[PDB]
Amino acid sequence: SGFRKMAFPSGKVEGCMVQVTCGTTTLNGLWLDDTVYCPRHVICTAEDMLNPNYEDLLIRKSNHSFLVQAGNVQLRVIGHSMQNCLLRLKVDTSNPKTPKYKFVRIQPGQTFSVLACYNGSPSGVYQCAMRPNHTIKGSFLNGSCGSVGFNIDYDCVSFCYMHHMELPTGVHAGTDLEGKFYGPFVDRQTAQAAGTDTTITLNVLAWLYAAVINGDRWFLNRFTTTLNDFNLVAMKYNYEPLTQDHVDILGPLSAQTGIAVLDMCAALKELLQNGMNGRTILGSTILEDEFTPFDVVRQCSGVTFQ
Amino acid sequence: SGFRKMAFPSGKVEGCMVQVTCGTTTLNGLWLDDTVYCPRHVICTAEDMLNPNYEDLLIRKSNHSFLVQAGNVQLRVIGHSMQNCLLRLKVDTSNPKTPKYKFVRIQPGQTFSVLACYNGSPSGVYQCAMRPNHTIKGSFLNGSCGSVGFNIDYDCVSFCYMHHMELPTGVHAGTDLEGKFYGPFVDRQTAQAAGTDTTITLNVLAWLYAAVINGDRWFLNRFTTTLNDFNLVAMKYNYEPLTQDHVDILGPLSAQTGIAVLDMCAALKELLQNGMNGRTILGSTILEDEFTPFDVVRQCSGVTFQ
Ligand SMILES: *[C@](O)(C(=O)NC1CC1)[C@H](C[C@@H]1CC=NC1=O)NC(=O)[C@H](CC1CCCCC1)n1cccc(NC(=O)OC(C)(C)C)c1=O
Ligand SMILES: *[C@](O)(C(=O)NC1CC1)[C@H](C[C@@H]1CC=NC1=O)NC(=O)[C@H](CC1CCCCC1)n1cccc(NC(=O)OC(C)(C)C)c1=O
Repeated sequence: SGFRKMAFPSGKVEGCMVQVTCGTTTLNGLWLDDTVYCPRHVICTAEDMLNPNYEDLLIRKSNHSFLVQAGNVQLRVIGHSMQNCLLRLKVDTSNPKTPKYKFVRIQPGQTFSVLACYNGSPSGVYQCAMRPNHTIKGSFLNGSCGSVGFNIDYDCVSFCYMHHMELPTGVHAGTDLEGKFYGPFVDRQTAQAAGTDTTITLNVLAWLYAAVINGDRWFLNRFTTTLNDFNLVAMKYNYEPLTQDHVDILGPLSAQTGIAVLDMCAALKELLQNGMNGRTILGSTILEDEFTPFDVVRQCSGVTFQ
Repeated sequence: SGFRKMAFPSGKVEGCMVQVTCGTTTLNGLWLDDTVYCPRHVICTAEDMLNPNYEDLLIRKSNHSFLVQAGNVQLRVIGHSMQNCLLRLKVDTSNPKTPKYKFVRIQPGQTFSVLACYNGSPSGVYQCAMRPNHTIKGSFLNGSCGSVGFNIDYDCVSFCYMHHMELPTGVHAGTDLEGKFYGPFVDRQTAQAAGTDTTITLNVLAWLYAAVINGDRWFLNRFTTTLNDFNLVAMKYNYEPLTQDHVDILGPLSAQTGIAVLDMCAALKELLQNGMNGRTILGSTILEDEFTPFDVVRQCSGVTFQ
């Protein structure tokens, strides 16, 4: 038992991290097969960043304007292309530590592991969620650009995030591994801000199931609710509306615990209306929304503490 | 910016994890050079566990009563010895992925990364603290025995924890890599329980410094306090007494933020007496005690958001 924000083991990803330099700018890139991926703003200086024209900044570079380092070893770049907001650098060596991998675009509310890196050197790993407002509440300092987010399924690494920038509120924005931003953000220094966020309702419910699997039932009640009565309360508390799809996703957990989804919703509505009264759930005094239903089944016992 | 419970990248440790079987019991072990370390209770069956005599249970095993698997590859055991609550299995192959490493016994209040493993396969990584009561609030299911805790300094892995058991409250107990238990616990099924825990005062203070480095000052005040006046309040709130040594450790953070330690103590005393009033610090509504002063300097900017 116990319940912790757990990250995926980071080994398969550590073996892919490199340093990419272009003039004065050093950041991290990702080395799979004979390609190195990195944020395209590695070609920018400070002043370039107010209003960069990337096509224009890139045409005046060569293969040799990019220095790639895997630990000690310099890698020779022999090709370059822009893909959306990344650069693809073709390199003379295939990464021998290339894991089985895929590139996925994760959906808001989904979770992944971030390997925070500086100068191609991994410094730390943590789990976080794609917020409904398409940001992440990361921990990132200068030099962290190029750090990746990923999930692991069996032996297959699903890369889903590359870090690009911090927004004014201190939250983080970036791209999938095709270089498309998550959210409405662009890779220029402008007046852009995180949209208003909302609580991930499906995750809070998954975590209440986690708390019951772990043998805690204090916050349950004898009431039920309609979806629509739940959603009127959800809106007032800045929670995402629950849908039948989200009710269907909570099925397995519902069955494992024998608590119907709409009963757990009655419990949540009561938790939202009456607070927790200095009480805790799985050690927390707030309602946690950065665990998916999949994260709960992954980490929890397949047999309830009844 | 941002602040997250960050773990060390787990790669160096993943490459050391193996499966150890003895009759019916399978758990994890750690393969450095030509030794495999694992909990000694791997030689026990269910009934053995009420009152095992390990010396007696071990003398009736041979080298070949132990099956060691590194992925596919079976390793041949050619030696065995008990060291306190571990077994050392000498093995015919030196682990080629052996990192530079050390074995340390960490002190209560210190933090480390756990690589949760099942059947020698790493499943997840998370950060936690050695509690003053010598337990950890881990996340561990059946099969997790042998999972290790570690810190990384440059390229050197400091192993400090091996998992052995869950106590009645759902918290976890285990040994250093010499097989000495942390706390008063023994590797038998008896009526043993976690002692009463206390909040790690030094860590809470380090985390308030983190919140100020990150540009939040709301909870500060114009008061100061004596150590002794602080400690009278600490005792009533089940916080550890603060000492001059702990004041000295907070020096660097004190200087980086220009807030004197006893002023931050006045802030904490006020936070303890008056609660937070639905306010947050680095996103939390409770006072966090699982970051050391070292963890804060590691993760935070070396320049304050003034
Ligand atoms: C990234 O480029 C990087 O690390 N590059 C290596 C040379 C160092 C950084 C990483 C940021 C910085 C702090 N945490 C991070 O996440 N990215 C940037 O600095 C941003 C550069 C981008 C260039 C093109 C895309 C848009 C910007 N960048 C630039 C300017 C301002 C911010 N954020 C910011 O001003 O900080 C706070 C919220 C306002 C105080 C930014 O990320
Ligand atoms: C460990 O031996 C293991 O995983 N072995 C592989 C064959 C599976 C487990 C891991 C525990 C179980 C659940 N989470 C974990 O941390 N360790 C044990 O099961 C304990 C065996 C020890 C044998 C010698 C040392 C003392 C016990 N063990 C045995 C009995 C009871 C508990 N805990 C317990 O009863 O659970 C809760 C708190 C009471 C509900 C225990 O860990």
